[PDB]
Amino acid sequence: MRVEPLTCAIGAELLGVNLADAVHDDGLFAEIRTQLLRHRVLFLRDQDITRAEHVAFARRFGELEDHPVAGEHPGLVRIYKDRYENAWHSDASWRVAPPFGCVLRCIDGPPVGGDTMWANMVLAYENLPDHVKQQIADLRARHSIEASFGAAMPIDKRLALKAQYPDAEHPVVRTHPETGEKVLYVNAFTTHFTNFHTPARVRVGQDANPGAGQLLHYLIGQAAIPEYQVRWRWKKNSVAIWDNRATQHYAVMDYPPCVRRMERAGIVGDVPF
Amino acid sequence: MRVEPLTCAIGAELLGVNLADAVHDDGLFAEIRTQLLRHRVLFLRDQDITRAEHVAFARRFGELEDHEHPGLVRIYKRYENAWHSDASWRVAPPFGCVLRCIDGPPVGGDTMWANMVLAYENLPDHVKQQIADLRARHSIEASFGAAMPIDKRLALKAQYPDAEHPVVRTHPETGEKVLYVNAFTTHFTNFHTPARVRVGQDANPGAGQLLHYLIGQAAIPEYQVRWRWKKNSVAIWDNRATQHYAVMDYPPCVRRMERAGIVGDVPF
Ligand SMILES: [Mg+2]
Ligand SMILES: [Mg+2]
Repeated sequence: MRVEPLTCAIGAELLGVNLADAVHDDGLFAEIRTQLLRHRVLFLRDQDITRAEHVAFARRFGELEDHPVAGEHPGLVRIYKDRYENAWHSDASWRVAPPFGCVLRCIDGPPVGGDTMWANMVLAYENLPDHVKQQIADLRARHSIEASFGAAMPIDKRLALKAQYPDAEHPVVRTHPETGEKVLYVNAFTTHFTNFHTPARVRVGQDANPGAGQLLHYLIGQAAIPEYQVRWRWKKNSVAIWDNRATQHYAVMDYPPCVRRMERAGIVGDVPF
Repeated sequence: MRVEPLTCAIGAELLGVNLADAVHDDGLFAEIRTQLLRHRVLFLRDQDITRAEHVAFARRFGELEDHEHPGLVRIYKRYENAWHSDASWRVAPPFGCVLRCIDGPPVGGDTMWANMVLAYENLPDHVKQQIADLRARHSIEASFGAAMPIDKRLALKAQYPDAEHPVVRTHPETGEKVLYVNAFTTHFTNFHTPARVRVGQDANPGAGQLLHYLIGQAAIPEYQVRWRWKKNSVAIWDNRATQHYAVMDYPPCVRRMERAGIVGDVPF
């Protein structure tokens, strides 16, 4: 198969590949998996496939997230159209075990608008300055659904949501479980560091607050650096496969009210360390 | 001609269009001009042209910046990987540019533009009120001059004193308001008024915090387009309404571009 990188940092298009064939061809699937680990996000055009095949392909990466939600083919979630996805985020990092990744297919949509972007948070970590790496090495931070999705709810619904999903603490520097690469693991869901206030970092109060929040802002803003980014334009039956552990994504909301239909299959991830 | 926008905010590809022909077809150039003003930046593939044709097309927008083929500058291969409006540090920054890729690597080196008219219009009302009369300085000393020997930096500053420009710029051909601060902008010159400043921290870091919020608007993906170069691909953009960013994701390699810059006037 042909692998065509979109940028030097992240993303590649797979050509001459029918995702349906990877369900039963173990060699083809192995290569796709190898490419996903190297390029963080893989793109394909003209994937005329069935929902069972979409589900069965994603299942090759691991068990699928099967919370009922708002989407006939278990594992598949329909997304028919919200200003929450237009933010640099790693999917559901507010969970104890955020997902491994996702296989996303565009069913129908407008001819222009609605691009999706990804950022390489392995590169974002690797290029940090030495004194930032030393400073953040043992930091941990909390990721909150309360303060993002719950923020606009009636206070009782917000607090119930929080009880259902307590703010998850994760290492700020995450070790990718399959490659060993270090990942800068704070994003739009991250509210604050939990273990910043130490004698090594804090002489006086203003070192802790706003100091801790200023460092967090610097870290989450690394995803906004174009050097780490790729931007993908959707067409009918286009597919994105991405490694949610190593990336953040941003669904661009440049379009007026319109009908866009996507279908995704999320893959279960493990505890970040 | 076929105009294919790349995003809902900015950028469009022109198809079935040869720029060389636009020198003499007045109707065609009018359309190209109209589309540029509407879409901020225009992209074309497979522009097999000579340097004479490149310059003559660009002169249709106005006189060329002339700091073998006058007006054209060859660029053969870390300041351009920043959100900036070209030469906003000048008293009269350029109108725009016609940029052609000669040859280059198959991956890497994308260029991005941001729509700073949209960046202004979506600001919150209280920010629009606060910045309406602001002016700010754009410095070559503090960017290009910064790493030079101190003597060369000051001489460079002497040639181009830090230019003051309105923070809210009126586009001269569309009447649109443009958020006109970028990476070259150092600080506001007229922020410290009794309406904005009660106590010292309101002015400093207060003024600097507002400037950072403004220049950071260019980093919003909603306002952006990203272009991947091919041989003989061409970009034309309105430098008054946009900022651009040359992505520097590539390892050391050889890339060859040619550009024709168009003189702009005083921002007001
Ligand atoms: Mg998402
Ligand atoms: Mg430039």
